[PDB]
Amino acid sequence: EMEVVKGLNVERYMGRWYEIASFPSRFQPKNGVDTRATYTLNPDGTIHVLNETWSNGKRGFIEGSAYKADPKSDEAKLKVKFYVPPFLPIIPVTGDYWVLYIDPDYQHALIGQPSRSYLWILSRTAQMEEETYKQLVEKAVEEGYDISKLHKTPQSDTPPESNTAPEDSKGVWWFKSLF
Amino acid sequence: EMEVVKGLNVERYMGRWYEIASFPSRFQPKNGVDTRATYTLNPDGTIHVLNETWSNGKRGFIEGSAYKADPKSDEAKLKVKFYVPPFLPIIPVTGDYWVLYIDPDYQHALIGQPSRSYLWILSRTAQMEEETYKQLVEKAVEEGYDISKLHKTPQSDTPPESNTAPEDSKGVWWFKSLF
Amino acid sequence: EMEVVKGLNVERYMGRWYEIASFPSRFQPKNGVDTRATYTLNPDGTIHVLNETWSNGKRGFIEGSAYKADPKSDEAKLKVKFYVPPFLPIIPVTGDYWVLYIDPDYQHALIGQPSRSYLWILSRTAQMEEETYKQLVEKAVEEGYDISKLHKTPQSDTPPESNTAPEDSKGVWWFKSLF
Amino acid sequence: EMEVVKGLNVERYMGRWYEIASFPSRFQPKNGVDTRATYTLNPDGTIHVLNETWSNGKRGFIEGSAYKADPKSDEAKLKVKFYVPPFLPIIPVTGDYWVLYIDPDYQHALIGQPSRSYLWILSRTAQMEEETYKQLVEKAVEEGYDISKLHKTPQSDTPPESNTAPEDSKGVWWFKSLF
Amino acid sequence: EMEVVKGLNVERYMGRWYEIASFPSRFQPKNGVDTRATYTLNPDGTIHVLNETWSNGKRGFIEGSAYKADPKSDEAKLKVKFYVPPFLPIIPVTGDYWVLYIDPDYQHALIGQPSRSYLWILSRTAQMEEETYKQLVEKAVEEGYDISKLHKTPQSDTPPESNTAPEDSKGVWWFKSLF
Amino acid sequence: EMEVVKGLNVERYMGRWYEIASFPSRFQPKNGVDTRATYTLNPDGTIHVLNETWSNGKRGFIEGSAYKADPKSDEAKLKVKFYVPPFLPIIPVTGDYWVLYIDPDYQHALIGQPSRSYLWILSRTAQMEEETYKQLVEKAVEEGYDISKLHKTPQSDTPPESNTAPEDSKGVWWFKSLF
Ligand code: HEM
Ligand code: HEM
Ligand code: HEM
Ligand code: HEM
Ligand code: HEM
Ligand code: HEM
Repeated sequence: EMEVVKGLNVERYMGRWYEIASFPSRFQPKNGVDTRATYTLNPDGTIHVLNETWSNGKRGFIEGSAYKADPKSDEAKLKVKFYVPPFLPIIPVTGDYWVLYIDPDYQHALIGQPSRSYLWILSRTAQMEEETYKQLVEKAVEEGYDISKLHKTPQSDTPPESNTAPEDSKGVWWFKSLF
Repeated sequence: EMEVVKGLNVERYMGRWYEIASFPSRFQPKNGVDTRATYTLNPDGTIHVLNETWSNGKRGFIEGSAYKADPKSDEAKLKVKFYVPPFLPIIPVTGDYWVLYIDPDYQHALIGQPSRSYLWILSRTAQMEEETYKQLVEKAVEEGYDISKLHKTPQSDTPPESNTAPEDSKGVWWFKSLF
Repeated sequence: EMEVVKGLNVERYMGRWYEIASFPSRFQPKNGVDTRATYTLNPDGTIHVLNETWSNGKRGFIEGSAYKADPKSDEAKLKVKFYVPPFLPIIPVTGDYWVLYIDPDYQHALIGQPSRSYLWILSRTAQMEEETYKQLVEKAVEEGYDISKLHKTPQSDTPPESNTAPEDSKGVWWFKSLF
Repeated sequence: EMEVVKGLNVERYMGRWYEIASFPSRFQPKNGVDTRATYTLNPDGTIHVLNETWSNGKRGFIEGSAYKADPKSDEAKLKVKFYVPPFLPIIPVTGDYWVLYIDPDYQHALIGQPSRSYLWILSRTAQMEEETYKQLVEKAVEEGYDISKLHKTPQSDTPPESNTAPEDSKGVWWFKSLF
Repeated sequence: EMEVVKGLNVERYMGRWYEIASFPSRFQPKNGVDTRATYTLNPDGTIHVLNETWSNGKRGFIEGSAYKADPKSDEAKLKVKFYVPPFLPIIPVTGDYWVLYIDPDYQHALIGQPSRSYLWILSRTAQMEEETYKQLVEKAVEEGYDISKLHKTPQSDTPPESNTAPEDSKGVWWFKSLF
Repeated sequence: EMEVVKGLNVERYMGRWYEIASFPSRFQPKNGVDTRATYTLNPDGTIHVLNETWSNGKRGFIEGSAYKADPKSDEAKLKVKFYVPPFLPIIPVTGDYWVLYIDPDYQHALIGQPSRSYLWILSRTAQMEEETYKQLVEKAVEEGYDISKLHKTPQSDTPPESNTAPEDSKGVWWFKSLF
């Protein structure tokens, strides 16, 4: 069983996070550069998710949602939900998003899941302090991850520009109006 | 039979209109916030239509066209035409867009259709003067609408930003190049 | 056999090119205005391609790639590759992109292919000097094109604005993650 | 208001019906030959619908469902439900299917709807007796249809063969397993 | 670790198998009746798979493939592979198909997988002898399955008719010709 | 220029033809076995086309149409037309189908096209007499084909069974009802 943070400040968790390192999900592009997530609090309390990465020089992105697995619990156990393929978004896919650690200043976080398949180390700065990085990697070991093949995500000196306003660019609203 | 405005100044009707209230079409998201339309005059005299709304914090939009149902008539009876689903835009859908009323300054308008199914009250300002709102609602009653369940569309204090340049973002041009 | 330029400076060829005139490909919209291409050098040495045109007042675009047909050759024989339809990008299509001529200052170019089906005259300025235009048309005749029905692409006095950062807006990354 | 038959014997209504004449729905092929419906009672009491027609020599078909609009009512007011397009069956469409008349022997029937848009005269025999045909046309007039442009559906001397076992050939089961 | 049968006679395993009971996969319809699989040996030694079930009176099916996870091994560890959705078969999905037990006469079999998620008891007869059924359920317990909620698949007295010749009815051949 | 047969007896050309050998089109499966075409005369004089082949033990097929390139000409220059992909048949593709030779008894034929890209030798019998085969190959050489890599299509001793009644199994009728 995993130790997930309790009492996450959702408002404060919003904004931009850079992926410092990750065991990417199956469909997350594997040799991404400048990978980042933008989180926005929706009016109903769920979270809008914009994940972005640069694959061989081109921005790719996916829009989705995150929400509490059990609203009555104080554990930071979320689910993320996407509609795929992006160009025909009719298949809902979900997965576990557990905040294993976050510092008091909400500057870096360790994201994991009970399967120990995937893992992300996030930072408000694209260039993370090295001792802090090692501490979060060690925290992943405490939770039973094998961090042997964990490689850092390349981050440019300056972050590339993009539109990160919350949007449904693929038209999921139309598919949902059907039902 | 409905009294539609005659001799609409199409050039002057272009630009941004906020939806103050509406009996939304079946696929227009029902609890939209900050709903607006942007109209642009195309070189061939048809109208490019960008409708936008914010559903639970996310921008959703559709691009389409409007044109005169009978070009030889001076009645403001338009058709709107969209290709749906937005993510596979192969089905053309059309409907009636009748300007039932517009003021001399082109600042607010009542849009309806002979089926009396759907209705929109539009304004150049997101915050419409209350007596003017009541007058346009009364004009809808004169045309036989039941305005009992008509609710105002929530509008933020400041309008959210978006790209409203005229675009074919889903690739309808490719589908039309086929034929 | 065609005389293709040798030793193209790929870095220098990048950036924005306006289409002055063209025998458009089958799916390139035929009565385009303000047609332009933006080329960006990818980290792996291939070229990101953004082609844009305005069809009846609306921006339409396609994102693709260009690369050397034979990397060991010094001939500017490229292939362009797109995934179509844009709204369901599962079909890879390729074609020949041969730089038949470019001036020492990289200010205008003649693009063709051995089939003599399609042809593009490109310029860093949307308004090309008339004697230079005639010279490139004559160069196409030297390569066996019939330039009788070649019409110039209309270009506005000022170029319309668009986002030309390199992007995969349709989600090809997801389709490629599958394989 | 329409006079719909009461107390329809659903079991007895099952089987094959030939379309003798019809004001076809928008997507029902318009110059069909040998048009027929096959109805089968499903275990849950709904009706499986297979409609077939021959368009220029080729069998086309659609599979769908019919069920009672109000189960507590004894009026033969059904809804039919299809998932379209057949090759991407993600859009549910429904419409009214009202049995306006059926003879005691369940040998011919008049199908209509309150919109008076569409109409079908059905027969267990592809070759319907002429006086019986005229009587059912007159029954449609009693319900307010304009039968002026009603043309008989061509029926061959012998009915073409097809597989009419109840099937989900397009894979709707997979789309429904998602939800 | 699971005890899988060794030295399966693939030729002899071919033909029709009825599903007597199952913990159905996520997309296998859950309240199926008359569920069966037909296996055919392909020229290259892989196995063509046709799974069929009747959901509320309608035949639904999927075509796929099975093959050896490790050809050099004598363990009956197969993978099954399908392209989904059936109506747009562009997503390859695979899963484990392990023959946990088969009797010397190839008349009944227990199919499972190391995840212990899904389970099938198969029989050449739709009506399986009760003591034999209990023995195979016990064999599943030996492999660590919780058989508490295992319900038998309803099987009609006579099997429904269908076309079980090996076919690619959805056009996967076209998608594969692309690559 | 090619010598195409004049005055083809279309009625007599209908029925089943086995492909004895072929330079397959790009999307025709390349290692097909038991490849055959079935042609049926439609009421409007066009030809329904069912092509079938067995790829690694599974039937794959495509339905399309053939018609006269110039109805006023007596040359057997046809076009074939298909809608692809079969599972989303929205793209019309056409190509040339020229009968280069047919014997007086309508028992074997040579099909080609001016591009000399593709070629088919057809026979009413799956097992073609060897001297007749050589004569038709020589006829292809007379028309400028390089027959060096031409391999015979494997044909079983007995032809596999299939449904060859004329059908629109993918629902093209629905896509065409739209327009
Ligand atoms: C800060 C960076 C990211 C974080 C923290 C993150 C987190 C997650 C998590 C927890 C899941 C659930 C995985 C599972 O258990 O199935 C997931 C799935 C997914 N992610 Fe990411 N992700 C990130 C970046 C990205 C990027 C850059 C992309 C693509 C542009 C992406 C695309 C996807 C997709 C498509 C899925 C669903 C895959 C499926 O259907 O199984 N993610 N992500
Ligand atoms: C000023 C606001 C709007 C106006 C005046 C307006 C007007 C109309 C009209 C007159 C129709 C034809 C309806 C019919 O008779 O079938 C229509 C249809 C449609 N509208 Fe809107 N609309 C607005 C906002 C929106 C928004 C925000 C969306 C979605 C983002 C939207 C999506 C659609 C769609 C998808 C259809 C076609 C539905 C169908 O296929 O039946 N509209 N609109
Ligand atoms: C500077 C302007 C352009 C240049 C130099 C250019 C060049 C090319 C070339 C060389 C090809 C290969 C053609 C072949 O042999 O099959 C091609 C194909 C294609 N182009 Fe363009 N192009 C331009 C503008 C555009 C624009 C504005 C569009 C649409 C927005 C477009 C859409 C396409 C598509 C969809 C294909 C693939 C068509 C197919 O599948 O056959 N192009 N282009
Ligand atoms: C005995 C013959 C038939 C009967 C009684 C019948 C009846 C109906 C009815 C009552 C509707 C609802 C229409 C509405 O109000 O929207 C409908 C819709 C439909 N029918 Fe038929 N039909 C027949 C034949 C066919 C055939 C041969 C086809 C095509 C092969 C077909 C395809 C459709 C489709 C696709 C729809 C839905 C259209 C939409 O989305 O609006 N029907 N049919
Ligand atoms: C004798 C009966 C059956 C057997 C032994 C069987 C076996 C299997 C197995 C071993 C898997 C891999 C599951 C995994 O680990 O992901 C699978 C997946 C699947 N089965 Fe079945 N199956 C049967 C019946 C059916 C039927 C009747 C259907 C639908 C008509 C069906 C549809 C599917 C689909 C769509 C998948 C892939 C699901 C996914 O993408 O995860 N199966 N089957
Ligand atoms: C007697 C056997 C066959 C004959 C005579 C034949 C003939 C032709 C011809 C003349 C074309 C036009 C090619 C072009 O110039 O683009 C064509 C295209 C095509 N054929 Fe065949 N064919 C046969 C078998 C098949 C089979 C077995 C299949 C697949 C099951 C098939 C699938 C296709 C497809 C998909 C196209 C269109 C490809 C494209 O979009 O370019 N054909 N066929």
